[PDB]
Amino acid sequence: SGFRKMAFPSGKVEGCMVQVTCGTTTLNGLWLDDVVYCPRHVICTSEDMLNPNYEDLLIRKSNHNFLVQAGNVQLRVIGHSMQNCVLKLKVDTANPKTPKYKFVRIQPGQTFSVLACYNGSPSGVYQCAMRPNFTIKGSFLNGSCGSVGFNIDYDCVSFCYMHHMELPTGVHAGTDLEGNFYGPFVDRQTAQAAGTDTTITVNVLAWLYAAVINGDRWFLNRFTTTLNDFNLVAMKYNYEPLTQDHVDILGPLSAQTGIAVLDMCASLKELLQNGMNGRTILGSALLEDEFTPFDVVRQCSGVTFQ
Amino acid sequence: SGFRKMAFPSGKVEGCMVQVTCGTTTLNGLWLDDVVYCPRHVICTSEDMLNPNYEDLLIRKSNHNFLVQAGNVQLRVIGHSMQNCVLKLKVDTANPKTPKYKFVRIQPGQTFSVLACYNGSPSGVYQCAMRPNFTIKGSFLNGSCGSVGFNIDYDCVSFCYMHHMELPTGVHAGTDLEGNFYGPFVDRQTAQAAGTDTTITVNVLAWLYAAVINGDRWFLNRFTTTLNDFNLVAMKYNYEPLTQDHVDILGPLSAQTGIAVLDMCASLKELLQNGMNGRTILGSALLEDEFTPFDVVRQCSGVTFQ
Ligand SMILES: *C(=O)NCCCCCC
Ligand SMILES: *C(=O)NCCCCCC
Repeated sequence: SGFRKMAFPSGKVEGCMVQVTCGTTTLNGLWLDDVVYCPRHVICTSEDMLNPNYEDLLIRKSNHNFLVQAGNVQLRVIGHSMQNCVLKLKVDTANPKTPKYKFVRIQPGQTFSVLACYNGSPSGVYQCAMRPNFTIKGSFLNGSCGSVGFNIDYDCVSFCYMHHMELPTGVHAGTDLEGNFYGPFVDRQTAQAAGTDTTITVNVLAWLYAAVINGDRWFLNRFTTTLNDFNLVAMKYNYEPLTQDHVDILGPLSAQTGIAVLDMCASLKELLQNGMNGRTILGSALLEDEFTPFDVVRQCSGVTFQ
Repeated sequence: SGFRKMAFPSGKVEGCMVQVTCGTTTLNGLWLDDVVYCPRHVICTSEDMLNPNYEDLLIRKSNHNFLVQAGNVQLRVIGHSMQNCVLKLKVDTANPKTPKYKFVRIQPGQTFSVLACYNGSPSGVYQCAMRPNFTIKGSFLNGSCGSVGFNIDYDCVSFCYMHHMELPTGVHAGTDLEGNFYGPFVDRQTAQAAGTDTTITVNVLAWLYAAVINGDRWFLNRFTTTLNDFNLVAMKYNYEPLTQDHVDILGPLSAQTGIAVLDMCASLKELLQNGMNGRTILGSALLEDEFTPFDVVRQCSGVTFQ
């Protein structure tokens, strides 16, 4: 029993983190086989960051301009290239700790673990779900650029996120490991800001099923609703539309609990209209939307507790 | 910026987790140097669990009754002994991945990371703070016994918790690594239940300082209060008393933010008396008490954002 915001065990990723220094800038890199991946803005001065042409900045560098430190060992840089917003530093040694891995791009509403790192040294691990507006609500301090986000699927690490910057609302923006930004953000100094966000409805429904599996049942009701009438209330409260594919995805949780998806939808409508009246669900006084149906199934493989 | 419930990177602990099987029971063990530590209830049948005499049960076992599997390698058990509620299995191989470590007992109100494991395989990592009533609100399914809780101090792992059982309210009870239970709980089947709990006041104040460091300021006020008058309101809302040592501990956060501890106390009193009026703090609609002052300082080393 119990329900926690749980991250994947981080060891496989810790064994890949290195420190990359160029000039007076230090940030983190990801060392897989004989390549080190990091944000290309490592090659920028502050004046550069104002309006950089990275192809120009990079042609003025050589391999020896990049100091890579893996723990207590300096790695010899033997090639460099740019792929979109990431720099690829070819090094003369393959990382003996490389896990099985893939570079996957995730969708808004999906979750991943973040290994926050400073100076190539891991400092903490937490779960973060990509927001509909393609930002993440992370916890990052100066120096954390290059920290990565990932899921682990069996023994395979799917990297999905590399951290690049903080937007003015305090939320975070970055790229996939192909260097393509999530969202309409750029690695240069502009007035760029997060667009409007919405709540991830399928996740909120998943979390209500988690609550039922864990014995919180006060919000259930006898009512049902139709998909269209539900989505009419969703729109009003800045919730994403629920689709038939979402309903299908919630199938297993519905079956385990014996609560139809559209019945749980009627509970959610009531919660949106009435609030909680001083009660909590799984320790929260707000409706939580950063657990996907898969996250709930993985963590709640336990008894439904009728 | 940002504030997340962050766990310590788990690799150093992942490298110590093994599977311990006795009879038809499998649970997790912790392999440090040439010893494997696990819950002694691994030696119990269900009928045994009803009312066991563990000294009797253990004298009837031999080394070959214990199968230890470290990944794909069976470890040869060459000695066994009991220390309080933990079993110590001496094995013929020292774990080459043993970190620098210590066995520390923590205090109620302190936090730690949990590496939830099944069949010797790590499945997730999350942050859990020992409650005043010596339970933890974890996320554990059958098979998770033997999973450990820990802090990491530089490269040294301080183990503080081994998981043993779930109480009827769905909260979790266990021991330090010396096998001494936290709280008035026993590793046998009884009607045992969690005693009444309270909120960890110093942690709530720490988290309010985190909120200020992160730009949530709506709950601040011009008022102050005295320590005694504050503790008079605390008692009424099931909050622990605040001590002068707690105030001293909050010193650095008070200095960074320029908000006196007793002024922040007046904000907390107002929040307790009035609620939040539909607003949130650091993404929560409840006052959070599972971050210690040290956790806030470690994660918020960042700009105060005046
Ligand atoms: C990373 O450690 N800091 C981010 C500073 C650079 C942002 C400009 C794109
Ligand atoms: C651990 O995996 N399960 C706990 C079952 C035994 C509890 C009796 C003390």
